[PDB]
Amino acid sequence: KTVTVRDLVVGEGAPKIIVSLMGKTITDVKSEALAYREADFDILEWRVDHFANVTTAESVLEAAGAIREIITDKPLLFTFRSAKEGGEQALTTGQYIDLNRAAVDSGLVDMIDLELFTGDDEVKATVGYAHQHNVAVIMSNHDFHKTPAAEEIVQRLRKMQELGADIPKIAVMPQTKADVLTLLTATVEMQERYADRPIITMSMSKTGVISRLAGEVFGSAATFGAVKKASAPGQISVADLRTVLTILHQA
Amino acid sequence: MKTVTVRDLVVGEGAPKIIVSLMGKTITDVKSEALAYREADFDILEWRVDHFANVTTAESVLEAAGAIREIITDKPLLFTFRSAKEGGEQALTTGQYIDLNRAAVDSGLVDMIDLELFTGDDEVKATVGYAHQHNVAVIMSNHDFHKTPAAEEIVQRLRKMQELGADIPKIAVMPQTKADVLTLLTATVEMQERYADRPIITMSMSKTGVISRLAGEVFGSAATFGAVKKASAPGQISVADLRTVLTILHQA
Repeated sequence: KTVTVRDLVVGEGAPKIIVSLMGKTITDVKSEALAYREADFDILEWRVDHFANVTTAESVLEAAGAIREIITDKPLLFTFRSAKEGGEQALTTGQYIDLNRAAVDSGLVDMIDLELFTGDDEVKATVGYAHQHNVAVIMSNHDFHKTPAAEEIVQRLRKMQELGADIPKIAVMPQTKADVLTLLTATVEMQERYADRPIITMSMSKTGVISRLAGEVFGSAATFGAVKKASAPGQISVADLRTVLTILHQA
Repeated sequence: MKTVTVRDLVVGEGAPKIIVSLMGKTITDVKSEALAYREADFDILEWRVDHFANVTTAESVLEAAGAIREIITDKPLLFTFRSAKEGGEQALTTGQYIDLNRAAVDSGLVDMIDLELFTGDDEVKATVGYAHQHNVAVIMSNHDFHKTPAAEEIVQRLRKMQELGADIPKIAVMPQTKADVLTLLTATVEMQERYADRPIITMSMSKTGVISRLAGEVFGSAATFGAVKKASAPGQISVADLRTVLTILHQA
């Protein structure tokens, strides 16, 4: 099964390119958005944790509106990555939920990222809320230190499906070359045996970069590239990412 | 591991080296292909001798080898007779295959020969020693066009190759499933990290296994085959595109 967001069909054809916008202020958000129009991406992720005024609703809303006005074609993914999973700042569970609910209610965003480890009650409720306002949910988990066993990676991914995620997502850090392969094996087992929707997976750092390139074969429906700045280790430039995906899609 | 130097090319260091296969039936085909390949961006030229129509006529093989060496002067030359039993273009008895390879060594025109792991241990050891005595490196190989053996069998084959004197163990396998591609890569990592004391070449064939032809720098395959115009195996991509991907991965 696939997920359609603003006419982009995720889980079909070549993996979709996502780029993260990281602006600290409304001014930086506007200039970054304008500059990003030159890049060949499919989905724009707004990394809200990089934004300085995250607790001022009116400010968050104004920035989302600015992005939506500059980037009118592409799906917009609203992602507050918590400090706990590699993000720039922390919020209370309540703050995090209200933030995402406000994004959903604004009509400015097509998708939201919800971290699996937020709490089942909270995730369930917010997934329900998102779906009531036609907003898709990428449910995510990140491990910046290590790569868990394939079985544990699959366990997380299925729990994400179980909680109603439109797109389960997991990012792990390899400590060895074999760790890259463990992430790929979990991806294939999930996609072939248990998934009834698209999944996004990556092995981070330069070492796992191959996981960001071969999703068309192995099962990851989307991959992140960098415009000028990486939002995670291992991301290569969007132009290079497009070149490689294109070669693999036509090879 | 110890690197392997063929002419001025150091295999096993930096980004994987690109090898391309020259396939011609007659001497006219060989000359025409060698001329067309002069423009191509590759590091090692493999002559797929099994494609050549008159491999049992020493003078014809020698002239063809000379023709290639006169046209392509600055790239190492790998002489490869891929046997029918290993998915090649013609069958030879063990004796004809060994005599052919020895003729290649004796010509002084080739820098490397490809010897198939399962030819027979006695024959392989004697031939490896002979190549070495004459300053010819040996890529030892094994191919399976239908399936991917267990990772542990793949590693055992690469290790047996080392045991038999191979300068560069090489194995090409075919994935039935996506997971099979990962099995080939697992075997590559295990071999390179725990057992290899020299460079190795590995690939999962077909489009499905193409990542194995691109990710050698991270996973441990020292060389990779691309196609100029016609592929010498399933899943090879054009040399231009192969170079582009390798450079991108090198600078990631």
